[PDB]
Amino acid sequence: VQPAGSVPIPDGPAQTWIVADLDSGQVLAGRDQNVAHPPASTIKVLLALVALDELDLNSTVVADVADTQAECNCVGVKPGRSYTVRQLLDGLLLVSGNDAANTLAHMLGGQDVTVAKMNAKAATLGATSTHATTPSGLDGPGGSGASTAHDLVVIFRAAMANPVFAQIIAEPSAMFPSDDGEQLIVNQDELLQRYPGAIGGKTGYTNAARKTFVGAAARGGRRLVIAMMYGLVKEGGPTYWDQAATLFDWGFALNPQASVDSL
Repeated sequence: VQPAGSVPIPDGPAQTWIVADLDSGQVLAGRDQNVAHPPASTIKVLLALVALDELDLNSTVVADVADTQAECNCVGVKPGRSYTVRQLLDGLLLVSGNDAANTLAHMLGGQDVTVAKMNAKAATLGATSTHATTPSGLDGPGGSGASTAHDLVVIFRAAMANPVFAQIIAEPSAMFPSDDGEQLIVNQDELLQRYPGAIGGKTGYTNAARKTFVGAAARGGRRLVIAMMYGLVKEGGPTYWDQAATLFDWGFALNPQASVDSL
């Protein structure tokens, strides 16, 4: 659970969580880090990994009508318009665009083959408790899907190893093509502004998943990665931003030579 002799970790709304070293892969602490829950939009990180593995950032696609129809939220993809893989990754990661997700899946061969590719990729990473049902993290034909706090940081750790991902996820904003003729899209990960040394994160929410989060931070040459699942913020209670900051602060204060397990 945590190293013998370390100080208490303050509780927060997230029901499962884990704190790991992003570079060493060592686990510092966890609560039910292997219990499965729906991932919501944290799974968009797994989608981004498949896109980065298979698609050139300069490659383009002309969106279909089906690409542009999706449940909240959307970046604003429009039918008949052209988009680069980089632009779709911006929409996917900065504002959690489900149309961007749809459109990337189009490029990877459709919804079904994209989900299959995502599940194959998770297996190769050792994320063996993860089952995506949609590219977006929305509910789909197979239901809400599944992952675990452990599997989420494994997936995020692999994404952070790609410097393209590390850059996009930490981007404050980007310019996205619109029908007049560019719109500023702003990174929704508030940890970037709330917690110094934060280097990126992905939030998620559905009714089935409740709130989810996976992200990383750096302090003095040390880098940590955390994931948090299945939480609801109560009025006057700690937020996901509070708990993320507390987990990072606990982890950086921990003896740098201490760990409880390996990813």
